[PDB]
Amino acid sequence: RKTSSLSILAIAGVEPYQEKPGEEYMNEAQLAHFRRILEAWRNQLRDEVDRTVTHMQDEAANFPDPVDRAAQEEEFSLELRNRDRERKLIKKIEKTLKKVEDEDFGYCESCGVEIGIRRLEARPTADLCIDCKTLAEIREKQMAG
Ligand SMILES: [Zn+2]
Repeated sequence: RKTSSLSILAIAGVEPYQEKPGEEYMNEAQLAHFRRILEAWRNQLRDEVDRTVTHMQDEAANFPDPVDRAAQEEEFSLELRNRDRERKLIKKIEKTLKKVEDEDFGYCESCGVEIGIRRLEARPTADLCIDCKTLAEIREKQMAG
């Protein structure tokens, strides 16, 4: 959804959180907010995966013209790859929803630091503060290659 604020908040019927003066970070009202966002996002992804699978099955049923056989296969692979990515995202959201249920949502998993509210509104599935997240990515390239 073409919105300045991630189509994610759009995906959910959510409006950017109006943080009050002295509110503690992840209080009941705040996590209820992010729980809703995560759930809405997850449900949307699930519907996309279903539509994809259905399209893929329609493709398996309808035979293309010799000319469009390479084009169908190309698009089919894209659907497949994409589909599998969404399933991963959905599992991540589910994991995040348990952090909410467990009241352990909103902080960096490496260092105890709180992850931004606006940052969580961008990727509510965030596991690391930007620093630890980045450092991890760097270690990756080095411990790997
Ligand atoms: Zn950290």
